[PDB]
Amino acid sequence: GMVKETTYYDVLGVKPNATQEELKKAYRKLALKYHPDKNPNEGEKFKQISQAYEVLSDAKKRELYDKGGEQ
Repeated sequence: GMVKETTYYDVLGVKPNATQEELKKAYRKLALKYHPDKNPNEGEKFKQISQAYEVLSDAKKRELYDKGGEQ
């Protein structure tokens, strides 16, 4: 109803069981939807896209994310 407590996947418009490929593929698409040039409204929201895809772009960050995340 007001679910605002989900992980980085469900921020990024990919399911909680997306591959690293599905991340970077989706990321570009969403970037083009939310880019400040063509979306002055949602420019702050762009930051949540990066903040999610960041953790999900390094294999060591992902290693900990998968089983812990708060490190």
